[PDB]
Amino acid sequence: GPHMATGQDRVVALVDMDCFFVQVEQRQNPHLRNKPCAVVQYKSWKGGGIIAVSYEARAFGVTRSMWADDAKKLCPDLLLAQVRESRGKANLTKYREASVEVMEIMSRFAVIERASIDEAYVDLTSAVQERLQKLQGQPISADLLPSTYIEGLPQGPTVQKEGMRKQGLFQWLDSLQIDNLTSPDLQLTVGAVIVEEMRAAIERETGFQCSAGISHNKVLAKLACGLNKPNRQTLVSHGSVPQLFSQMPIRKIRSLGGKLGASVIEILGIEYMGELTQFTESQLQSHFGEKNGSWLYAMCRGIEHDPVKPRQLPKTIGCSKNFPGKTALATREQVQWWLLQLAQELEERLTKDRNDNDRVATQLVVSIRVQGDKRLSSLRRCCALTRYDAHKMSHDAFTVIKNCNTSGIQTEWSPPLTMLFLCATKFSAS
DNA sequence: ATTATGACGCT
DNA sequence: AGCGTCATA
Ligand SMILES: [Mn+2]
Ligand SMILES: [Mn+2]
Ligand SMILES: [Mn+2]
Repeated sequence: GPHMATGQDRVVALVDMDCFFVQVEQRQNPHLRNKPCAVVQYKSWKGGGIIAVSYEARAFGVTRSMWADDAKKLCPDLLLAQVRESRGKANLTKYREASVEVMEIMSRFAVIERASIDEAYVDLTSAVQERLQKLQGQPISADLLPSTYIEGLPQGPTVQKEGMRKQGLFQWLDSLQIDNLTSPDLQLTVGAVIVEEMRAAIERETGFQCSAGISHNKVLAKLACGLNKPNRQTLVSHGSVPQLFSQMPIRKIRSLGGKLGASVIEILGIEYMGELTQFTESQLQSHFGEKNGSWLYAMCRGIEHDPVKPRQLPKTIGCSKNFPGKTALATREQVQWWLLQLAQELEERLTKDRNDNDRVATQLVVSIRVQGDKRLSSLRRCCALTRYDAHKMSHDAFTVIKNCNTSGIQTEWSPPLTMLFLCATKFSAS
């Protein structure tokens, strides 16, 4: 009873940009605003590959990983912005720099964990305590939560969407006990007030809209964030978890979207997150391992302890290119030319990183894929990264992969390379 | 012929 | 270390 950990110790948010690369291009080019629009990479092959889609375009059924030629069949007036190409390859610098804009604003409110190019977790526990003390037991007005959904509400004894949101929010605020500074529901609510402020700052200062989730841990915050995209935020309380999870496919939870999630479904013969509660911790550990089993046992009850790491910067800087079909690299000079291209982009990004962030990478990882291999990577080798010099790095990368060439004579490369990848790792302060 | 990333876990 | 898994625009 009094000793059941309920995982309500923290307030955690996840802020995720809406259709992020599209918004970056729409800010740059006002003609793309409020239009069905997508961002594409390359063009020659089937119109290019779509990697981001505006919500207007999603209404036509356009998705990521769709060829633009096919997207145009669903949406003839679809507008397209192309990813920059430099040194023969897609270059994502504009989006990385836009990401930094957003991450630096979020960092003014709390220490953040950069989780992708367009999202970060925030531990708001401390900030909530201070806002609460400042609050002096004054109720939280609905006006402080103008874009917030309370998951699970309204419920019990209007056909418009904004009307429903307000009803739910009213029920939530009506039930709150603002008298108790240690009340988790209150703490989440104040967390949501801060995230409204955060999201307003991001939009004011960048032009970019985002969504967010507020809960007691990262997995619930991430899940919450997606519930009312775009341009809205969602509070998932501890109490909302049983109903929420009772019809939530297991694959929707972060980390369960792949083989593990499929094995949970197959081995246990269940479909929804909530169904996990009927297994003992030892039962889950027996099937999925000690760590996974303990994680599942707590997660299906709404509990997770994974901390928000204080890391705002990526800990690796990498450059990669596929060489699909018959563009696969079959000669030495080809392989060497592309290693140089990759190395030159890597040097440029590394040098900028050193100046901005007072650190130096010390290890170079070289990865290739060979024709026939289903795996993402066929081979990964490391060597020392001692100088930010593209020609040295590309020469070194070649040295480490030299022996993968099975051809008798050295001018040819066989079997042809379908992927090159250079990654700088192991940063030290400088 | 989705591609270009990036983090974390296992052994 | 090198490989595998999972994730995101
Ligand atoms: Mn996003
Ligand atoms: Mn995201
Ligand atoms: Mn996405």
